[PDB]
Amino acid sequence: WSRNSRDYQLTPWTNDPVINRPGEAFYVADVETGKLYTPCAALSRDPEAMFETRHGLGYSILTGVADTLEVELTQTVDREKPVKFSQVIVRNKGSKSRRLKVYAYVEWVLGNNGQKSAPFILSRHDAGSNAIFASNPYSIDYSARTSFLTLDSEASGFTTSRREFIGRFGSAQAPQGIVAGAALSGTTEVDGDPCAALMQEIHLKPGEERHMTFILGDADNAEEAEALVKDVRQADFLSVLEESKKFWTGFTGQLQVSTPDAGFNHMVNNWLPYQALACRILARTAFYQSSGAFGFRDQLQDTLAFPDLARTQILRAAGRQFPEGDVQHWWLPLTGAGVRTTISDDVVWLAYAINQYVSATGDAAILDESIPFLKGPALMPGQHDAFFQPETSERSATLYEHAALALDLAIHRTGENGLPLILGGDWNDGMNRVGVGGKGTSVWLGWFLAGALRDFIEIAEKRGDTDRVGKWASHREKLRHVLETAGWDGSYYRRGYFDDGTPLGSASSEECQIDSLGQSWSVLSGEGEEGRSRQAMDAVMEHLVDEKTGIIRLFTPPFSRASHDPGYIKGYPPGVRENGGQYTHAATWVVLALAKQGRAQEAWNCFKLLNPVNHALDAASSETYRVEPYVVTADVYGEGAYAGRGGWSWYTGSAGWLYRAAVEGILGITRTDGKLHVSPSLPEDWSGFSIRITLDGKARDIAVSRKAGTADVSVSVDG
Repeated sequence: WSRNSRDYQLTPWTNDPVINRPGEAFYVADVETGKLYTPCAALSRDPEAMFETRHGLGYSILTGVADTLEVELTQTVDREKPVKFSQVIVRNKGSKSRRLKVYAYVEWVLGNNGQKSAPFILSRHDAGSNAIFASNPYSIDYSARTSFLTLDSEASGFTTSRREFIGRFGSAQAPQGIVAGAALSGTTEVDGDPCAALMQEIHLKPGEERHMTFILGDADNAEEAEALVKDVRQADFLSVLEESKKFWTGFTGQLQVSTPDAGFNHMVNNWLPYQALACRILARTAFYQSSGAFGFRDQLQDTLAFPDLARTQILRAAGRQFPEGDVQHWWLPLTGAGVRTTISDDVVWLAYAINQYVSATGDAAILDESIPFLKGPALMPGQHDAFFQPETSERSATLYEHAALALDLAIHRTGENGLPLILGGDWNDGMNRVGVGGKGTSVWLGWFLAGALRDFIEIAEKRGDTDRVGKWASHREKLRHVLETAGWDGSYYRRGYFDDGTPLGSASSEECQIDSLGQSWSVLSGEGEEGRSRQAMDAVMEHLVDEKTGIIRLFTPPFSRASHDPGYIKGYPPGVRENGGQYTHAATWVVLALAKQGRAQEAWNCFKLLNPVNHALDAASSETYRVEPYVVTADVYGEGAYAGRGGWSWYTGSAGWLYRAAVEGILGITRTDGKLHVSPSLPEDWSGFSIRITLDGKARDIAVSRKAGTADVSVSVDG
């Protein structure tokens, strides 16, 4: 993708887990014997071929060895450049001179989907610069960008038609027009299916390697594209790879641990922060979900596991609030167009993030940043969201004003029971149609609002707004009184109430008997009695106790029937997504609550269920998991014949949350007031660990023994 995912994709995005036809390919087909070698395992039908694929931190090297001919391919991107590098090494370890023909094939689908801009793609070929220029002049808002495919040599052949390259009666493994001839006619005329291919004839000798560099990328405007391709073709490759490796090592190198667990180190040290960044801030796209548009809570939460990133995201998020008080739950990056939904919990996430930032960094000067409002054509009581187009306004405000407006809207949006409404749904999107024109209260959002107020009372007292702090304090007292009185089920906390007054998340209901959100946040927020919180956490063990599959169920009874129509979550198959299945985002709060309450061994045991390594796919006959084990997944199915199957990985809101869990809930590393406070509770199967954090360029080797202490100097707890 170039600017926004599923808006200006370059090659096809087929989320087909069973076939997954490659969108681009690299062939090194021979001349004499006709054998076709490939570094990619999905493009090869040779049973006696060995393939090696390495997934590094910002690079991928795919090696394919067959018939004493090693073909190694490396992939990486260039920083501050919209260009993708592809380095092909054809290493000959035979005993005679071989003649080869290397191919570079790619599918041009520019925009959201093919079959729409299938005829309207223009392909060009340049003589001096051996490149293939493709543009999509029919796109709604991407009709001026050109993509290219060059090579750091003098290519001998090219084509821009699938009918010519792949042809009929052929697949990606036997492309016909790579084996049934030695001439690729250069086609420029527009036909049904566009593509691009390159060509190079090599005369190797025994013991020689040839180093190519295929280039793919784009930039708007033809002259800008030409300048960029000249620059890249004059550039080098190994320097780029070294730069990317250095950047990724230096980022992930700011926090290193040496815990005795072999599967814990390999995740927290390298993969969790990399996944968080590269799949939620840098590119909001994975194999299963593609959505390149900024979320509100998404972006607000993503940059919280770390320092300036949080500040940047807070400013950009708070600069998108309507003057009435509600914010944009969704907005595109460059146009700025978004939606104005009725979702309730959005306006309090900004308050929570500001509290977290001011607690961690301590820069009180962040509260004064004049940022404009927006202008929107209001809402009607007939719809739940509208797209329109925001317009900047001349009415400015600071961050404190924005947070105050958000809280004022939240307080105004309360039901008759005291607990806040949900309208279009709280954190769980599927739980909509419980408010909408009625009185749908909630318990999780009540806890979360009380938690935010618990610190904005202090902030207002420091600032000096007596009228506002008095109102907020009175409201907080009333809300916590309601939570203690209305919201308790007898052994745990409820979830909410429908429009009909029927309790949701209680033992009296046939479906959704027990939630987890309220129980976890009753400890996360800070309020609530110790005994009631302990009883709630013990009752959480009802859906946790399933250690046969190792998941943490959100609902014990999945929504099978529409007894009260809790929204569009009823459509999910039982045990799929947030319908009674494990949801890694919510279980992280469970492990954080268990860790903070004091129970250390239980917290570690629960965390072991979340780590993809030493989970399901640890042995060879763990085919049930089906998903890659080096990255945390969003959800794991919990019922039916697909119990234990993981789905929709990489693009998960659980990256930063799991990372922060592993940081303080286990290791106990907290930046309370700038100074680091260490307070660990090691499991009985551990002895000790050593952490190496580099805050403000200061690398400290904080080593914790069985009881306490530090390697640099002996200090007590809470350093």
